[PDB]
Amino acid sequence: GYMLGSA
Amino acid sequence: GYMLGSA
Amino acid sequence: GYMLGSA
Amino acid sequence: GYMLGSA
Amino acid sequence: GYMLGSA
Amino acid sequence: GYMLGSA
Amino acid sequence: GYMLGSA
Amino acid sequence: GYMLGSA
Repeated sequence: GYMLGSA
Repeated sequence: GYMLGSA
Repeated sequence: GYMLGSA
Repeated sequence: GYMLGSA
Repeated sequence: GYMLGSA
Repeated sequence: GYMLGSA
Repeated sequence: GYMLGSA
Repeated sequence: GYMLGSA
């Protein structure tokens, strides 16, 4: 599984 | 922001 | 499954 | 924002 | 699936 | 804005 | 801005 | 899967 993103 | 998670 | 989007 | 989730 | 757009 | 989502 | 996510 | 865009 994975989690990605911008903040 | 933008996010994507999957599992 | 997945969840994605903008905030 | 925009969102899409699926499972 | 997908989500796209402008904001 | 403009949006399109599909699943 | 513009965004596209898919999974 | 992927997420892309501008901010």
